[PDB]
Amino acid sequence: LLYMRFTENFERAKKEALMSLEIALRKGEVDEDIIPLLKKINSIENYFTTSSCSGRISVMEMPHVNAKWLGKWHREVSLYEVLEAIKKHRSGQLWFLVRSPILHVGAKTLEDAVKLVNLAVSCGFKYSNIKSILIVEIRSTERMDVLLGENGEIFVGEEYLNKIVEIANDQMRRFKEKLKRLESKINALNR
Amino acid sequence: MLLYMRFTENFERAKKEALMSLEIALRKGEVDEDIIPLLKKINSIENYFTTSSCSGRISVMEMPHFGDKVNAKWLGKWHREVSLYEVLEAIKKHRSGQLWFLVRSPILHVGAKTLEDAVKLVNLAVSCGFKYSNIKSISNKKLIVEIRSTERMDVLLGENGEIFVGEEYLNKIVEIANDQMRRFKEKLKRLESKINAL
Repeated sequence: LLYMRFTENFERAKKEALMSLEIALRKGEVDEDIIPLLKKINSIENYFTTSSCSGRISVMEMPHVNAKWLGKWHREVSLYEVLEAIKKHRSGQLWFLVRSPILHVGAKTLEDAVKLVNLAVSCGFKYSNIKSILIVEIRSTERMDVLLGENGEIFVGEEYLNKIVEIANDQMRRFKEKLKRLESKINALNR
Repeated sequence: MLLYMRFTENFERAKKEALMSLEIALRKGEVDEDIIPLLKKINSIENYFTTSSCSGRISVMEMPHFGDKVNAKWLGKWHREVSLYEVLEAIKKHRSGQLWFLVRSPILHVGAKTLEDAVKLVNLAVSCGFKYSNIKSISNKKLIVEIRSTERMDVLLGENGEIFVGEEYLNKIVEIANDQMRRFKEKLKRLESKINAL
């Protein structure tokens, strides 16, 4: 571990990361909500972004092994598309999930990494940290894991799901306001 | 301005201070007894010390909106597995806001003497089932490693006094919650047994 070489092979890593982002943008694989932030981060000389994603809502079932996704959305969802996803449930535990946007950022030095973590935390991404895999991870706290059923049996009704959907979308909107806040302050990291 | 290596220079002092805080918390019975053995073991290792931590919790609480932990009121708070009756008694106290049944992973905060020591601990914790472990902060006073697991639950039970669930759904919720808590406890014990590796 070298303080001035926080991310190993930074030049090459950034080159590869930019190439991967170009493809993602081309195919639309990139979550439009985080595009602005990704471009701003990569514009700063001492950073680059890798496998990242915007907030997302999902319906999935898992044994207790390898889960199966029944529905996946990267924006505010509607009641009926979630209902349709739930009707696909057949086995295991059925969960309705809300995930915060997550960004992985390479950094030239430890100082660069720490400054980014501190800035991200100040903008609402309280779970931002330095991850060992070293890389910076930016993540918020509005996560949700709602148990909806088990082994083909749904425990909740439509009105209940409508309430869960309303709350999930409120988190999605909160995520967006946070990305915008961070995006507007990230230029402060430029030297 | 982060001062490189200052936390290492300040380690001896930071550990002494952390130990004084733990010593009193223990005497006053403020530490989740569940992980007292683990905390003592971590502090027994030369290059680490512990700061405020917890062993996992199941909660029945009401808050204005899902996102606002600042505004919450706990009707029921447990750091152990629970019975349906305990949960029902907490639910009976619901009167305002959204009522939620929550399950949260244990969270340990550990100071490390060097960046290398921090990484070694993070990797060990991850290997023990705490996938959300990482380096939370680096200041001139200390470097904090956070140890946390991924399991959790967030189930809406009612709103503004109205309850949305029945006993069979509640039974299923409590069943899963207890399964998660049991996993948390198992992982904490696994970590305690592997700490010596460091």
